[PDB]
Amino acid sequence: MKDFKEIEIILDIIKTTREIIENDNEKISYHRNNIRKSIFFLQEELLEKYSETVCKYIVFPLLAYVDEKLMLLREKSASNISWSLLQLEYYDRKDGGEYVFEITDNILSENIYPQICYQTISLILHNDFYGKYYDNIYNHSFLAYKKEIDKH
Ligand SMILES: [Br-]
Ligand SMILES: [Br-]
Repeated sequence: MKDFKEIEIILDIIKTTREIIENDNEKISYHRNNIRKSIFFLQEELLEKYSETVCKYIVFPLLAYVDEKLMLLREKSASNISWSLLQLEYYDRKDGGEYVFEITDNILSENIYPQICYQTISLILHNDFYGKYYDNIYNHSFLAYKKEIDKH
């Protein structure tokens, strides 16, 4: 039952996202608000156990996943979608499509990390996080990251 409560929160965010995705700017704003409440509890709970770096490794990719799906909806949507980046509000950077795979390199290189690090990456990747690979999901490194992460 390792970090079960954290996992549920990450699932919930994935849900609040995949739902925003299947709507006007007052709905979006309410769900974003929920997401931010869920992030607050996720951080508070992880930081009782884990260093700041480990907490970031688990929460940044989830934010980058949410940002990516929202930016894509905002690209493909009939209505005007407004979305300030979560990854930027929380972690002061906006290069998530690259930095997630930098995180993934790190957790894959050293066998020091809690299992939730790998599960969080596995989840966003099973939910079609592409990041820097958006233009071509046939990329061999992209497929290797998936294979290697699930092997954990
Ligand atoms: Br949520
Ligand atoms: Br590339």
